[PDB]
Amino acid sequence: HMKSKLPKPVQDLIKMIFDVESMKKAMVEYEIDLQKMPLGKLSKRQIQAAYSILSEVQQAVSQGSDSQILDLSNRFYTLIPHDFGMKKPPLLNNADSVQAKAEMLDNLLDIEVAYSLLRGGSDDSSKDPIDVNYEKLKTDIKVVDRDSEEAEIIRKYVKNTHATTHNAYDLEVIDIFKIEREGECQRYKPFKQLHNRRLLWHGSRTTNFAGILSQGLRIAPPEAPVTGYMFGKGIYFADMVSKSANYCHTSQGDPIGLILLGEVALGNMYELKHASHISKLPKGKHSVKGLGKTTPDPSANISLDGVDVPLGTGISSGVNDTSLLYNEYIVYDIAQVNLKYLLKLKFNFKT
Ligand SMILES: O=C(c1cc(Cn2c(=O)[nH]c(=O)c3ccccc32)ccc1F)N1CCN(CC(F)(F)F)CC1
Repeated sequence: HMKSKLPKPVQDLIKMIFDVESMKKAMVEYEIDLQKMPLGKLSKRQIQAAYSILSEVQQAVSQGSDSQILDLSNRFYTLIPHDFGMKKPPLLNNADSVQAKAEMLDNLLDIEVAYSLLRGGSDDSSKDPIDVNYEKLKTDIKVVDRDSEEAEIIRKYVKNTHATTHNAYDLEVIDIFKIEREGECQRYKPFKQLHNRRLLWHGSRTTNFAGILSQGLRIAPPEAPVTGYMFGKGIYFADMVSKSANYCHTSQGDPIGLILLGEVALGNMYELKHASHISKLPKGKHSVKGLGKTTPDPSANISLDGVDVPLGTGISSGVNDTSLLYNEYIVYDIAQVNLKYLLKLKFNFKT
């Protein structure tokens, strides 16, 4: 084929995100049975129905028996086959089980998108499939130059916001990309001038990235159990790189991850300290801020293209009896995010 004119790092990025074997690896990591539920048999309506059953299990847990629950638990395993042999699978009887499976279903939702892009589409052996796959993202991706001003600010954000409690690894920034999802600038227009616009981190496993870049960051669907998400069904960000970077789920065995930087229109924050499984915001609020015990030093906030970058070292927030060690931000309308950058990270596991 014609061999592809995209920069090496952009090509390596497309290779990672569309990797089929990585998709399967993630599925077995969640205990799915690939013989009963292969990648190609994944569908939306099956994920949705599984989300529904998990909402049934949530109802029964909220109202308190291991016996009346057995039936609900079993229905979930009927819909999403797990790898337990001739079995008896573990009982889904608590809040932890609902959170754990809801996460699993979130990931399947993005993997189904990635796989559908790979199998929709046309087949032309004279084209570099790198080029073919890039185009399916409907996202302009450029390499940010190491000596630019935006590179220096991003590297400082990474450098300053690695929490001491996440010191089991550190991060090197391998490549910084600037990304522009088609139509997203247009979608964000209503919020483009809102107060409290912040540049924030969103980490996810590499196998979700094709979905995120084609569809943007999305909210978990109606069917999904609201209780599976600490502040309900929104899009979640951090101001500490290490808190987002933990959601990459990298390891010694695959230590390259991907992390986003999004412009997030927070406006008037509904500030909270403990779990609140809300489905709408109080009138007049635009976001939730989960209040951390530690925050980037407010006084070291800097500007990048008109947007606040909270890149200070962590200090005490002064907030007292909170569930959260670090800040968390949630928006509940997809149009309040505009994705700006994508970092490829190398994780040095010190353990
Ligand atoms: O932002 C999230 C989300 C993400 C997390 C976990 N999480 C996370 O995965 N990455 C983070 O950087 C993060 C930062 C602060 C707090 C939580 C974070 C927990 C609940 C959530 F609702 N979602 C849910 C999965 N969504 C995909 C879909 F299933 F709905 F499609 C993307 C939006």
